[PDB]
Amino acid sequence: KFFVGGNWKMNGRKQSLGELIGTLNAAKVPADTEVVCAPPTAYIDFARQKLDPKIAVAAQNCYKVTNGAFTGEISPGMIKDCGATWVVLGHSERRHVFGESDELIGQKVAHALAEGLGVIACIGEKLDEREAGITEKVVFEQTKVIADNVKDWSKVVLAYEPVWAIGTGKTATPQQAQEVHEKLAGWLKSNVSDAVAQSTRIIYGGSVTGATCKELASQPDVDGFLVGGASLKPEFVDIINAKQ
Amino acid sequence: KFFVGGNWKMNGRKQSLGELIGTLNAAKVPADTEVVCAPPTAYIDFARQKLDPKIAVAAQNCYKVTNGAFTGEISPGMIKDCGATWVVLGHSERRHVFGESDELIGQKVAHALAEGLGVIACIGEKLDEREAGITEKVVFEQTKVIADNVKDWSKVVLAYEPVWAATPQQAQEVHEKLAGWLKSNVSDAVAQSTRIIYGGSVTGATCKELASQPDVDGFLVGGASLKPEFVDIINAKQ
Ligand SMILES: [Br-]
Ligand code: NA
Ligand code: NA
Ligand code: NA
Ligand code: NA
Repeated sequence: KFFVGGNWKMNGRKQSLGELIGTLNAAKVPADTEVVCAPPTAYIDFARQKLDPKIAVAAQNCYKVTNGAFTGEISPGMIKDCGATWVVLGHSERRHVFGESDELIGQKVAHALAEGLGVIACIGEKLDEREAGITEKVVFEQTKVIADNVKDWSKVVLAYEPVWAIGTGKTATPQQAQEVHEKLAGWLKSNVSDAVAQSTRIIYGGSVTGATCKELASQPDVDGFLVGGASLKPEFVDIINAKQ
Repeated sequence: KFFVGGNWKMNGRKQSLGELIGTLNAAKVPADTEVVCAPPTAYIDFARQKLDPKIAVAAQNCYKVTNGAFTGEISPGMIKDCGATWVVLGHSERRHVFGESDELIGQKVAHALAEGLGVIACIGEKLDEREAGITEKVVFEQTKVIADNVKDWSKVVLAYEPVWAATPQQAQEVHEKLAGWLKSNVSDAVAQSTRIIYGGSVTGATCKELASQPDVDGFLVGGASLKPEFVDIINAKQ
């Protein structure tokens, strides 16, 4: 199933997000497409209440124990208690703005999965890493740490973020995304199963719009999207329709 | 006003927090006491709906702009939109588990206050800082960073977290130094009106003798805030 995730990031209030959710509830979700929305943490509850059950909800981050002295964090069990079924982990903003290490992200992955959430596990290389020629190394290491903490890939989606194209002056073509997605899909096929490679969705977390979504979705190993800014707009419906 | 804050940290679910809120709604709060509860961030909305208006709600953290590409963060705008009126900033767990720098905490304070939220600004020295004798230096620089980003102390509460642990006298000793720092570096008026609450281990047994200290103006309660004895702590001055 084609996977379309909307990452609202740190945006919206009850009013604007209620309007957005109204637009999404009205949209026909294709039968072959699974749609997930990641609202700001203070609105997970609100969003799950207002969104139609056909759209799943995701938390944007979580910590690695079920309860503890971690002022300002939330646990997978709280996410589940609010009706959310996924959590985004390892987002480039968590890694580079807030310094989340690979080890911490892997431990969060293991805990989210053990508590029965699905996980959208994000990876990607920065500009200087790409230009130094070690896209391979960075992306494989980050995927290794995630895989070390994944026992059932049924509940996991891997999101490649071309961090090197975020505000840097360079952008990623569809072919470049397909290049990296194929190299990742070889890893999974190589280090897990052939069935897991056919099963596991590798989604693209770069810049995607209504105008570009169809060409990118046509790439053989692009199996979905983790959408940023467009996720707050009616244009997100076009990206839901990428495969139609 | 005697200030009693309860930091639930990363604990509770809708059902168990509903029971906790029921016990708090039923308890009668003394005249001259402001009670604030800080739920896990996924339950700010839920907590505000179930708590009687007499109890204010606080977020446990926020970021430093109103909206942006900061997956996993919330802004003071969203805190207000959820009916909360406070945010805890600089808590020892944020600084020492999640490595939040003083600069970032100062920026957070500046933005939260500009947006109309109250701030519970937390400070405190680790045990190695204490054992090296530099307790005063640590909390003085931490407070200085907050003070440089405060334009209205009306809205601010200072919370001293003895991360190192603590007897009531040691607490009052630190609180008195902080009050003196405010008097000398900000203004006499701010030093006299700003409430410095104690954020170390507070229990229904230790609450009254801590509250009686002249510069201990309240508490920011941890574990005990999830238990019935929080009511006793709310009554520490009776
Ligand atoms: Br606390
Ligand atoms: Na990783
Ligand atoms: Na292999
Ligand atoms: Na495809
Ligand atoms: Na007192």
